[PDB]
Amino acid sequence: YDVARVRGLHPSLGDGWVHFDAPAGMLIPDSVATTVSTAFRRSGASTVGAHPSARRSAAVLDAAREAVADLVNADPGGVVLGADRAVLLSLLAEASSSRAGLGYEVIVSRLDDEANIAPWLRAAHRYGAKVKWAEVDIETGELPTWQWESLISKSTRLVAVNSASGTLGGVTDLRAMTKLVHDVGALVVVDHSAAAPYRLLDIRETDADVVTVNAHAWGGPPIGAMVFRDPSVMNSFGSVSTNPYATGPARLEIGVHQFGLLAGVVASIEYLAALDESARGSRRERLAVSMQSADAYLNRVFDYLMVSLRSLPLVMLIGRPEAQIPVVSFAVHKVPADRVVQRLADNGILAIANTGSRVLDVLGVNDVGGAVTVGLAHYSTMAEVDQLVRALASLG
Amino acid sequence: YDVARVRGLHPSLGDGWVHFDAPAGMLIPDSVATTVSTAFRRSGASTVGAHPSARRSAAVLDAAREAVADLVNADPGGVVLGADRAVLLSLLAEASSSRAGLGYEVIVSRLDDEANIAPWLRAAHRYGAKVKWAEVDIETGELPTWQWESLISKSTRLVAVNSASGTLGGVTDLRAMTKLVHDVGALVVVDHSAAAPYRLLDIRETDADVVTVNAHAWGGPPIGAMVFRDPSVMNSFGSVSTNPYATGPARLEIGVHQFGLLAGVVASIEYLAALDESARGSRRERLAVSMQSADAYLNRVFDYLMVSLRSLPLVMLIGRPEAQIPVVSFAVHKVPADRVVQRLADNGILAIANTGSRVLDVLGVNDVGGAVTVGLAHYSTMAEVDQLVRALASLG
Repeated sequence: YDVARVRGLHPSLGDGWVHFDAPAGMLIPDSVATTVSTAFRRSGASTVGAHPSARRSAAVLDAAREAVADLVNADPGGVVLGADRAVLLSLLAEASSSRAGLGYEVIVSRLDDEANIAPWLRAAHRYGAKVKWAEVDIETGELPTWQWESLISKSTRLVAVNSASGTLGGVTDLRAMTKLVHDVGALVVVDHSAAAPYRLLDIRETDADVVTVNAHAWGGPPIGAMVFRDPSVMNSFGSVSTNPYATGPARLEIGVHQFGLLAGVVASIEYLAALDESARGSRRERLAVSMQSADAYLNRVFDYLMVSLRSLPLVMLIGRPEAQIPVVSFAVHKVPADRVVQRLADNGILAIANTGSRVLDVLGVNDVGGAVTVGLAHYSTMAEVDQLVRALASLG
Repeated sequence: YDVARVRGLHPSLGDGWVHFDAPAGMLIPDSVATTVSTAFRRSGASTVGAHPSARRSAAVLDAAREAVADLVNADPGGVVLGADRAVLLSLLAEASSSRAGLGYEVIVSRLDDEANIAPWLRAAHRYGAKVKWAEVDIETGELPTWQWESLISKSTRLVAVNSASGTLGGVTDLRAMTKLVHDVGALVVVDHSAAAPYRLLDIRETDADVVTVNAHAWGGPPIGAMVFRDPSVMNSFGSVSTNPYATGPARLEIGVHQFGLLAGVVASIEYLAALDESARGSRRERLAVSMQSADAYLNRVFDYLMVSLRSLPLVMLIGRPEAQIPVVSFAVHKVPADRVVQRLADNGILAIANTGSRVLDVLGVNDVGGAVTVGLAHYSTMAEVDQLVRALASLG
């Protein structure tokens, strides 16, 4: 893995800011920005018509489904594209109104992003299902595997969970959960958005019924995708398309496709596939090699960060996960998160003052003064971590 | 009005292709494409944080609200932005909850786009309201004003209607009906998306509660807006934001805003305001002048198109409205629409084989063969009309 090369892909780097704000969205690689620029200009209004631009649009749409399918090892026929994972989850929750009806139960996770909590709560409130919560362990921040047996009942119809936390960094163990949920005929919805920049999810191996990703997370355009493991499951969902003759994933797509952005999605996934310049094979094969190489490198950088954070006397790490993406939240003794973030900003360092996380509420963190969240990207270096730690050391 | 100047804003024109496919989306002006290119590259992940890119995203978001507000003479505090009018209308229908419930009536219009029909039907099934239809006059294609008094009852809670048809071109007289709707405490939702490229809707003058538009229609990026006349009505809907600290239109917005496209929206409305390059005053004032001037020109070109089509015995125009935007649908005697559209394409002319129209279905036009839809754009010329007419004359 050659971080110097990857940094070369990012014109927005070296501009006076050190980016530890990855969890809010990584920087846009030049290849993505240039693709969106040309595709927006050259893509037809519609996939229909005799003009070359219409065929370009049709081509972009197909390429985007194929690229997302490669990312999660699915079939393109199961890839639904929309503006954001949050919009797609909202659409799914509405399409699943019967599952959120009187007598049923819907499980959501205290560890999830609001995007994969709010619409399920909203559906339950509107239609009558009981909400059950998967809870975290207070002195680890993880979703313990042993709780799923008591949570899941014959009434369970929908389970919404994340593959990892974009606040605490912990990767969730869903293996037991998935079996139990399937045992009662419930739908398993996995939000892979926080982890997708770092880890490949194999929808065939994990057995999730639906997986969501958000391209914005890895420096792609703001486009989300909702991938069904079994495309047959989509015709169980009522159509929302304004085209009464729609078939396949188009049935779950509302409004004009955003072809310029979709072209950027393809390019952003190609960026992931090319992180290791030596990677050879199909796109899926190259993603595997490149993501592992990047993972190895980020593991080293993150270890240095974590050792450094532990060494800072006033820094209080929130949670401690067994497996991780390179994202960590912490508080500084008698220095509220907003002040930490402002101090960092004064030193040209960008971090996140984590605002509306349920898990942070639960851990009692937003009751002292909040948490600071930092995350690594593929262009992050050891020198940047040293700068962050020295800046944190300067605080009271 | 100077059509030569407007055509200069569209680099592809003059290459042989003749565009009469405006209803599917007009050509994207060069200025709009350039704006999206730069804004996409420069806009930050979110509106929060110390980086200049965050200020940029915040500024474009605010500017998009102001531009849309100018377009319909509203307040930016009532402007909700999203991927498409169809997504926003789906969200609205969902948030209307029991207003679409058993005991009440929802009115939809036979002349409407499926975007402003489907979500209301879906909501009616979920909650139980009786769906009633405003029907067209089978000769003129218009929604007669006299039908409203019997359609609207004390039980009416929601009325979804268009300002004009993007298939038949007829402009809908909503003056009397709006009064009647307000009289029973119902909401009026007006989809202005078909007419927006051509005529201004004044939300203060018309008294519509909610108005939707789609920037793609006039060659802007694929972004929709939903505008509330009264911010108080707006917050009586349930918040769907993943931000619990959302205020104003942000309460009704799901997902990361698409800042690059939002900048394009602003540019596209500036394009509309500058159609008459010599218009003076505020953007709001200039929109009025430029749209009036452009409509005056397009009315003459459309009149020429219409008399020409009426002179071809095989061409059968559908409807005959008192007021019309420059959009028309026609069948060709014993020639299917697909064959008409192909003959046109062979002469480098782009028209639409109309699909999915409830009005064309109800009129019997689609029973065999179907119809062709053509629409003018601000760059359309008399010479292009001649080319269309000659190609149609070659049939039979």
